[PDB]
Amino acid sequence: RPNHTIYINNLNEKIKKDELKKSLHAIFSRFGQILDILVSRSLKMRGQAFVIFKEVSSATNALRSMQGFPFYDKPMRIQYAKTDSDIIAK
RNA sequence: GCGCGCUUAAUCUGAAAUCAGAGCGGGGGACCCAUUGCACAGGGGUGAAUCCUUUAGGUAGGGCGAAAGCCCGAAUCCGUCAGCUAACCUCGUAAGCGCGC
Ligand SMILES: Nc1ncnc2c1ncn2[C@@H]1O[C@@H]2COP(=O)(O)O[C@H]3[C@@H](O)[C@H](n4cnc5c(N)ncnc54)O[C@@H]3COP(=O)(O)O[C@H]2[C@H]1O
Ligand SMILES: Nc1ncnc2c1ncn2[C@@H]1O[C@@H]2COP(=O)(O)O[C@H]3[C@@H](O)[C@H](n4cnc5c(N)ncnc54)O[C@@H]3COP(=O)(O)O[C@H]2[C@H]1O
Ligand SMILES: [Mg+2]
Ligand SMILES: [Mg+2]
Ligand SMILES: [Mg+2]
Ligand SMILES: [Mg+2]
Ligand SMILES: [Mg+2]
Repeated sequence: RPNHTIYINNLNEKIKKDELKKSLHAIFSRFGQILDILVSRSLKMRGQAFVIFKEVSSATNALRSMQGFPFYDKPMRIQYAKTDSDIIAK
């Protein structure tokens, strides 16, 4: 179900948070203004990221356009976040 | 208090003691392997002490014992955090009882 925030998984877990967040911003900022990027390397949350766009249209185009993209030698897997981000609800 | 036996990683050596060694342990922590995970109590550690039913029984598991059998099946701590893991870093060495003089 379409959301302001997109959920990406199947990401290379060896890549550190700063570099990962930097690369994600680099790649997704062209689709529109990005509100934020949440990345965690914990055991449960590693290999995943949440990209929160200012506009939902950006999220949709980004998902449709970047689906399966070779990123750090692994094809990105992109779906929509199950729940709205704190930033949008507020 | 002391003698030797018990659980335990809980012992031994410095006149006594975490203040220090040795011994014996716990945790953190790469390559490789494993993990596909919906974020903003949870997760995890030591330990045999985990689990289902109406305060209780049973139970995975565990202790003593030559085997019969008798028991235990607690407590607690890190604080949103930890897989395996070599190097390297860090900590613990409390306590409760059974026999006899
Ligand atoms: N690690 C463990 N895992 C699971 N259960 C455990 C356990 N450690 C102990 N238990 C159980 O709980 C009781 C605790 O006894 P405790 O050691 O306080 O007191 C014990 C012990 O201090 C002493 N004792 C037992 N066996 C001994 C022996 N062979 N020699 C000298 N003393 C002994 O007499 C008491 C008799 O205890 P008993 O064996 O009937 O009962 C024990 C035991 O059955
Ligand atoms: N991987 C992990 N994930 C999440 N939390 C973790 C963890 N590892 C340890 N912890 C937590 O932090 C404390 C670790 O203390 P420490 O580093 O001194 O590591 C140990 C050790 O110094 C000592 N210890 C415990 N069991 C031991 C054993 N069997 N042998 C030797 N030392 C032991 O006491 C501490 C453990 O008990 P404490 O009550 O201090 O509680 C633990 C526990 O609550
Ligand atoms: Mg262990
Ligand atoms: Mg049994
Ligand atoms: Mg024994
Ligand atoms: Mg570890
Ligand atoms: Mg790790």
